[PDB]
Amino acid sequence: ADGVGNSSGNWHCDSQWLGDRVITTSTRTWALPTYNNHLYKQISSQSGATNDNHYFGYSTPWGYFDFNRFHCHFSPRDWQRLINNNWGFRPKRLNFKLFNIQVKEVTQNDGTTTIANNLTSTVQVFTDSEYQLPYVLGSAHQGCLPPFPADVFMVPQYGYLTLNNGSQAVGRSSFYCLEYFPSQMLRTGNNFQFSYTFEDVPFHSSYAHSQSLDRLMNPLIDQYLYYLNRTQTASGTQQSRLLFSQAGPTSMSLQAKNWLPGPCYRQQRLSKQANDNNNSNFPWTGATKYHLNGRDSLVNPGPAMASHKDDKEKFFPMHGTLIFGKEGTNANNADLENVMITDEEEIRTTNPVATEQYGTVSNNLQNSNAGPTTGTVNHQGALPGMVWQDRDVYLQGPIWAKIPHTDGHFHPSPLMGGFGLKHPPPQIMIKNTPVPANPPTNFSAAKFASFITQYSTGQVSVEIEWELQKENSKRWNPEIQYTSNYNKSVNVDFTVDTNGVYSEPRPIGTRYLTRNL
Amino acid sequence: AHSQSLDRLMNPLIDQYLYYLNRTQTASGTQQSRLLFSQAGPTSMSLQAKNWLPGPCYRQQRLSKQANDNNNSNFPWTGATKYHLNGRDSLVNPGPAMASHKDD
Amino acid sequence: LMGGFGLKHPPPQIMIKNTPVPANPPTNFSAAKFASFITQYSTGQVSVEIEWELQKENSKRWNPEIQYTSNYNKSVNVDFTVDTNGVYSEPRPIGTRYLTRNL
Repeated sequence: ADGVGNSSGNWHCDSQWLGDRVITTSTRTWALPTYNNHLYKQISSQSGATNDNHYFGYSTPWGYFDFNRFHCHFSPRDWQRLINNNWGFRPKRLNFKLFNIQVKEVTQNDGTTTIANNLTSTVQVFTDSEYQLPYVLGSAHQGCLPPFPADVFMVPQYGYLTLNNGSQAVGRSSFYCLEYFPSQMLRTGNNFQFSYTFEDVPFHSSYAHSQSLDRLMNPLIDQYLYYLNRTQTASGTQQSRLLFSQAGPTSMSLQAKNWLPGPCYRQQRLSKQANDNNNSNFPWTGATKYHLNGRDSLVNPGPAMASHKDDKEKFFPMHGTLIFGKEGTNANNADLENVMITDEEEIRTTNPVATEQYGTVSNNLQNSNAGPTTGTVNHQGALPGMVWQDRDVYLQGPIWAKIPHTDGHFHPSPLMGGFGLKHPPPQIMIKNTPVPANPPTNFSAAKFASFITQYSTGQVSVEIEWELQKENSKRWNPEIQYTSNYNKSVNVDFTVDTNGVYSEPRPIGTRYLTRNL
Repeated sequence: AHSQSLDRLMNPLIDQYLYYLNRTQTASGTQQSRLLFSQAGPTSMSLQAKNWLPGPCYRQQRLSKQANDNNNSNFPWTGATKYHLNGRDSLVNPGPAMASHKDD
Repeated sequence: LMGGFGLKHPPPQIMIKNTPVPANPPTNFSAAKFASFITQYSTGQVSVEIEWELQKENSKRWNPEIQYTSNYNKSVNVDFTVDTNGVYSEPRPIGTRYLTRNL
């Protein structure tokens, strides 16, 4: 509704704080290539892949837009305003736009490449509102919008997996032609828009607890409930006798309590200091993992559990945390100093430590002849009276995941983090419409393999409205805040360098402010 | 029935931005303890981070439908998975919903 | 201290840049940022209109006052004008203080 010479949109990047809510908007420039020559191709694992790694699926010519990382929507300063001042947040609604679209045709002769406007060429866009396609967003892939608004990103290619037996397929395997969906077709001067409203979801926990689960008592007062203090006589000839006391300040571990820690599935502990770890290769063998249909899948990061106990910070659970990486880090076999390993430390007060046993139970019936023996609980499922915390969310990381559609689920919170949505934000699909090269002058029923090489660029705006939960605390003393360091440095954190490269020094989490259990 | 396995929900084309621990030992040379991190992707799907776990299990004993591939002994009761109430062992039948067999 | 008016809210900054236009992407997805751009520049027209308020001279002095004047003597180039090569020059730093007023 514009034409060649009128812009179809404007650049809105700002954030807006109304104090009950914050509305963050991001506009970015994208570049969409032609994927796999306008073809749907089936893909599968090769021979020699282990049983665990086999897959079967389809790659599509279509691309897709992914805003599902937080730093897309928040600047490091806007993230600080949120995490320092608030006990929780959730998304409300979003608004998406594609505008200022440009389709460029590319010709190559000799070594000289030539790029030109193709004014009549079209790009196709559809959002999947009814969740009919396989939903790949919640898998924490790349291709999401950049953190930094001046970066130009490449739109990732869409592809999906279905059932496989080995590297083959079964009869239930679904094939989806995305051409089989209604999609808006846009020339330069056409724009795309849609709106989305998040379903009701719990606020995230932007707080840490000011009390441990087992410390909820009154330190001054004794209980009126007795516990068994002694199974044997105190002094004299040792003899079996049952003696009962009332627990109190001096023994807190012995008191009766109303609640249990959350469930655990135990992790292997790793030291960050070199040579304090066993010499052997055991990321896979010593791993905690689940088993489906013959395949062992690593449990990563897994159920939310504290990363380490008190003054253990040098240790982290193996596969039990999110691990980011520094700008410029190699994608294969990077050193510990290159990656940024996150920390669950705040949830010590409720969730078990990932590397420690849940507890201990008795495995026998004792008697005068048989002494009591007790077994160790490495894994525990939900018991009545458990209370736990979800894994934290970071500036870098999943905002949401799609809850799988199944008969049942238990506490459907995504294990990488974020919000579980039955109806998440839909997938936005985009491809370049094929433009044939010159046909032969005699009819041929063969399909065209000959296409004009072209790509498209444009602008993409995303606007999310977030609801805030303000901090009500009465504590007298000050609270921990997320702060920059005042000491001088060559580079400012969360900033470009001399070469124009934007980097993030650390994985900022959302839990600073405190709250009582 | 589902058209996707729970651990296959990913995009087969694209790598993750999350690192995992690829190596607890040095790749080549003198073997030495070192922690090496990669990004999971198409080639290793089993190693990627995932949002969900499979349902709960209470394990069963496996039987073959072909004659003589089963142990020779009588164990419908003894080798059974069963619960316990008030002194009585009750057989767990059919029990929590679980797949009957894996592939092939 | 260089001169002019001090404004708490001066005329705002007008910022402009050319939107990046990427060159052809690779045909396989890469998460690296684009370093490859179509070289381009922009030209256009810019108008500025300021309205100025004047304070007229009320003086009662009898004798004439110093004015800023051109020199009538002949010269190769006219002041505040282009030369033969088309170059515009300003011969002198004209100031604003000529008319007189009592303390």
